[PDB]
This record gives sequence, C-alpha cells and structure tokens, in this order.
Amino acid sequence: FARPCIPKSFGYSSVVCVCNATYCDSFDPPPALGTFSRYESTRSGRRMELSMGPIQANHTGTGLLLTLQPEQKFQKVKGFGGAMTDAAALNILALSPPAQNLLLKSYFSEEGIGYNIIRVPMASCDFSIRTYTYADTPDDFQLHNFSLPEEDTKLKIPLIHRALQLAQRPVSLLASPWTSPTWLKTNGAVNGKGSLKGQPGDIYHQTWARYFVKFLDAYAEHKLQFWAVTAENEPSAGLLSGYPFQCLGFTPEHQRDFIARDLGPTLANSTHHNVRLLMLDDQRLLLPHWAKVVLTDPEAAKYVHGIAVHWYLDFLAPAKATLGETHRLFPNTMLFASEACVGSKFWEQSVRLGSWDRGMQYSHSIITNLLYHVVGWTDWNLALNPEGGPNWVRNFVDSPIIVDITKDTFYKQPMFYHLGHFSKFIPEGSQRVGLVASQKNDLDAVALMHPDGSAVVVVLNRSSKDVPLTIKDPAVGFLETISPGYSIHTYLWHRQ
Ligand SMILES: *[C@@H]1O[C@H](CO)[C@@H](O[C@@H]2O[C@H](CO)[C@@H](O[C@@H]3O[C@H](CO)[C@@H](O)[C@H](O)[C@@H]3O)[C@H](O)[C@H]2NC(C)=O)[C@H](O[C@@H]2O[C@@H](C)[C@@H](O)[C@@H](O)[C@@H]2O)[C@H]1NC(C)=O
Ligand SMILES: CCCCCCCC/N=C1/SC[C@@H]2[C@@H](O)[C@H](O)[C@@H](O)[C@H](O)N12
Ligand SMILES: [K+]
Repeated sequence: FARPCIPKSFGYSSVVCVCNATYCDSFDPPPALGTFSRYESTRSGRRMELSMGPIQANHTGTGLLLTLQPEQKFQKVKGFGGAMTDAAALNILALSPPAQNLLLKSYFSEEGIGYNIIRVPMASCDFSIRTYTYADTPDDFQLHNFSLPEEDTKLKIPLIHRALQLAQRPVSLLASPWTSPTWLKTNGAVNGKGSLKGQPGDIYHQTWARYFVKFLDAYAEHKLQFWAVTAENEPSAGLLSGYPFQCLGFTPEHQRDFIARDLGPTLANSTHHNVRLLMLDDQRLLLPHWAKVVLTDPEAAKYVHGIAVHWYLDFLAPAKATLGETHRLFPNTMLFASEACVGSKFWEQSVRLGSWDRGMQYSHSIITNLLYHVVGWTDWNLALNPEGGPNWVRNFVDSPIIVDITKDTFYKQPMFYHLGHFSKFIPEGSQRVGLVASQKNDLDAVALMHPDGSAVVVVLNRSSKDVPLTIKDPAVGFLETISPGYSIHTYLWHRQ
C-alpha cells in the first residue's frame, strides 16, 4: 500500500517525511507499451510521486531534446547503499521494534528504495562510541585472541541479517578497516600519523593481512559473506600528522607492495578467494596517480578488482581528469564510490533537517559519477541522531535518516529520496548508455538500460527555472515532459 509522506518543516528549504512505530511513507505494488512512468520529487514537497504519460511517434520544435544512444554501451552497475556503522546500528536499535522494521524496510525492501550494498567497518571508526580492534591483546602475531565484540555480534550482524531478509535483491557486503591493532603500528596509537611497522612482506604485514581473513572467518561463522573489501579506509589520513581518529597511513607505493606481497596472496589462499579487493578508498584527486603506482605492478594488479573513491575533495578534482583519465588508462578496473556524507565541514551545521540542497548534492554526485564510469555509490552512516552522531571525536555529519529516540520517530530527508531515485530504479547489472543533448542546458541527466532491456533516465534540475524537454528513444518514440526547477525525476519505459 502507498502511504503519502507526512511532511514536517524545520525551517530549511524543504520538508522531511515523518515516520514512527505505526506509519511510514511507502509505494504501491509495481508500465504498459507506448507509455512511460515518471517519478518526481520537488523542493516544494513531492516525494517520488508517480505519474504516466504517452510515448509519441513524432516530435517537432526546437526545445531541449535528449537522445538515447542505446548502442553506446558503458559500465554495468553494481548498485547503491549505505554503511552500518556502530552509530547507525545504535540509532536504529534506539527505536521500538516496529519503527526499526519500517526504517529497515525504507532502505532494503522493494517497497522502499531497494538498497543492495552495505558497507561494514572492520572494528571501530570515528562513528563508534569506543575505541577497539578485534585483536587488542599486544604482540598476538598469531591472532589467537582475535574476537568480534558485541558491537558486531549483538548490533551490526543481527541488523544486517534483518536487512537481508527484507531484500528481494541480493545484497552485497563491503568491508573496510580504519585502524589495525596499535601494536602493529609505528606510533602505537589508533589515530595520528603512523603506519604499519616494518615493510610489506614482513611479520607485521603478514599479521595485518591475516586479520582480514580472520574477520571474514568470524563473519562467515555468523552466516554473512562479503562481496568486497577495501585495502584501507582513506590511507592518506594516516600520513597526516595529528589525524584525530582511527587511521593507518599508506603511501601509494606502500599500498602496492602490501597488496602484492601480503594482502593479495593471503586472500587468494583462503576459503575467501572470491571476495573482491578494492584499492584506494580515498579522494578522487589521488587518481590517476595511485592507479598508476599500484596497477602498473603486475604483481599487485593481479589482485585488485577495483578502485574505491570518497567524494569529499571533489571540488579540487574535475571528474574527467581523475575518473575519466583513470578509466581511459585502466578500463578493466572498476571505479566505485564507497563513501559520502554532507555536513562534515567545520563551518557547516552537521544536520540540516529538510535541506533540499543536500539532496541535490547526492544526485548531482551520483549522476556525475555514472557519467564517468563509476559502477556503484554508497552513502555513509544509514541513520544518525539529530546532532549527527554519536561519534567519539564529535566528527558529526548528516544522514538520509535522522532518528529521534525520545519521540520513537525518524525523519527521511531529501537525501533519502534523491538516492531512491537511483537505487529503486537501477538494479544490479543495469548498463549505462549514451545520452546527448541538443543544446547547452543546466540539467544533469543520465540514461541506463535495465537487464530486461527496458530504459531508465534520471533528470536532475539544479536551477530555479522550469525546462520543458523531450527525450528521444530511437524506434520507440518521444516523451514530452518538463523538468521543474529544483526537481529530480526518474523516467522508466519498456522498449519491448
Ligand atoms: C505516527 O504517525 C501517524 C501518521 O502521521 C499518526 O497518525 C495520525 O494522527 C494525526 C494527528 O494526531 C491524525 O489527524 C487528524 O484528523 C482530524 C480530521 O479527521 C484533523 O482535524 C486533525 O487536525 C488531524 O489532521 C491523522 O489522521 C493520523 N494519520 C494517519 C494517516 O493515521 C500517529 O498518531 C497516533 O495515532 C492516531 C490515529 C491518533 O490517535 C493520534 O493522536 C496519535 O498521535 C503516529 N503515532 C504516534 C505515536 O504519534
Ligand atoms: C585534511 C583534509 C580534510 C578534508 C576531509 C577529509 C575526508 C574525510 N571527511 C569525512 S566526513 C565523515 C567521514 C568520516 O566519518 C569517515 O570516517 C572518513 O572516512 C572520512 O574522512 N570522512
Ligand atoms: K560540521
């Protein structure tokens, strides 16, 4: 059953949708040839609302025309999701159980927005309320005392199981570490400037690499398998003197030799050889330099399935020079966006309930990434409190869902819908295809083909001006529509 959004304003540019123990917005059950479906969200308050129109055989005029080039084939989509941090888990479980179910449904269900990716930190990050690794007992090179604590066994793992039961789509898990045990590090601390002791290939590096296998073991004992792991979350962090929360620094040469000598072989000789390894997990300005240092060494290249990027310094990194150039040089190594949130700059408010601007940053990043070959996009924390935490160093940020414990209430923000416009309608295996514009325009738009050959187009209007437009699909026809200011649309049609 479709239930509209209950809107509530907090004085920002748009509303949130209010959900509680007994009510949350949702969709009806799921067109017909020669018609299209349109989903629309607007700053004014529409939330993924469904309409239909006809596909017309002819068209005339000089308005903006967008033309699919379905024979121009690019990358296949892996998918979309968010991260189950310690904070996300504590926030979700702070709700009554029926409200928890509706929050999980909103993300993971086909009646929600159909996430198919969850990122899971290996032990503690800044979005944790205590500092721990899985092997804190000093000098345990054999990892006999490797253990998952309750943050995993009572919080994260049972929530991930419930997300899997809700999903119809297969859901892929991605793991990333922030720090190693402090006794493997040069500075003997979870934060600050410091890297693994010694050099790739030695006892410290072989132990760190075994720690990934032990992690995959412990999770598999709890019946969870991984699609992929990253070699390190933001390895450049640990090069930065005073870095305030968990990290572990690698130069690109250091990452190359660690993956070639320790991490690659250790994974390939385990029962977990099918888990993919992703490198970088860092700002895209490190591209294409890091891809060059690592992937021109055939011993590291043979283990690296892809490159993960974070969005935070995007303003210093035009997409063509980083993503584009990387795909040109290394087209067989997939690009994947592994982490993004807004609110993290020192001078921004962490949480702005109902910010349409923040919603637009999500979809503009997602469309730009798809336009430059990226196969998937993962948000950061799945839910936060109204402060943007908790977070042991107060590195508060915003989230698509904000949980208010004392009201047994949660708020879906514009970000939630800007993401849904893609995750709901672009299943795994969808393939990005060509789309060209007849004149300069202010729209961001991308076109993909579903596995069954039907079409999906996302149109984001970041300007205040209504742009009437047409979408041309060769040998099915023409969709006449309009892209209102501050809107996002998703169009779907069978080519059948
Ligand atoms: C969880 O959230 C849901 C949906 O928002 C709450 O349900 C609803 O409560 C509204 C206000 O309390 C209801 O509204 C009114 O009706 C009359 C006219 O018929 C108006 O004059 C009036 O000003 C309101 O608009 C609304 O009908 C109802 N919405 C739906 C679709 O169910 C729910 O609230 C709780 O249960 C309901 C049935 C009432 O008894 C409420 O008092 C009560 O808060 C929310 N649950 C909680 C704990 O807040
Ligand atoms: C010194 C350069 C500072 C620019 C911002 C650094 C990039 C990270 N910003 C944020 S904002 C919030 C997230 C962190 O919570 C996450 O742990 C990190 O992976 C990531 O650092 N992050
Ligand atoms: K902030």
